[PDB]
Amino acid sequence: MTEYKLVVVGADGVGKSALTIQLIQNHFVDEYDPTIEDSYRKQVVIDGETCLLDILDTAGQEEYSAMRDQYMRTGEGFLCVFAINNTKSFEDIHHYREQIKRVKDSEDVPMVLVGNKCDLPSRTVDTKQAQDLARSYGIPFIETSAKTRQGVDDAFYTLVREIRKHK
Ligand SMILES: Nc1nc2c(ncn2[C@@H]2O[C@H](COP(=O)(O)OP(=O)(O)CP(=O)(O)O)[C@@H](O)[C@H]2O)c(=O)[nH]1
Ligand SMILES: [Mg+2]
Repeated sequence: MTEYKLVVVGADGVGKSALTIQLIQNHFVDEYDPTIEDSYRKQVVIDGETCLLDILDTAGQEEYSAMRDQYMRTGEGFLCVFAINNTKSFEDIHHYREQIKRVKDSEDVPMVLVGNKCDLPSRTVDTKQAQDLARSYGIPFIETSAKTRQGVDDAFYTLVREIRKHK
């Protein structure tokens, strides 16, 4: 069975944990319980192939930034999440991408840019600006909501497809 090592990264509060829990458990977490580091393993069928997804749900709190080196070395693909109502979280994407590129010594690391909380009316990052950033990196971009499940399966499955091409 093919195993995919996915790592979910992004600023504190963007919805990394809510996206992961929505994907796996099909329910939305309203509370804000900051993460240190959680991991999940789930079997799913993607494009007719039974896949084992290893999902690492990382800390957005900068206090845990020293843990990034290990997960960036081990991870095969990265879900780079910002929230569409948090401009700082969008600005922080570039830092996560440079860090990943440095650790893996490559400009071709599987990544997907995710603009989460698309159910909210309080947008501060236009879809076009995020699509332009993703085009500059050569990676896919999808908007998601951990509350409604919009784009959630597509975001994770797209990241798996980005890893799979290299095999
Ligand atoms: N409306 C809405 N709220 C969301 C969405 N995703 C997460 N939230 C809310 O945002 C808050 C933070 O979500 P959480 O999943 O804990 O974020 P995180 O990025 O894991 C936080 P940390 O980096 O500290 O672990 C919570 O109140 C959660 O309900 C979403 O798509 N829509
Ligand atoms: Mg979390």
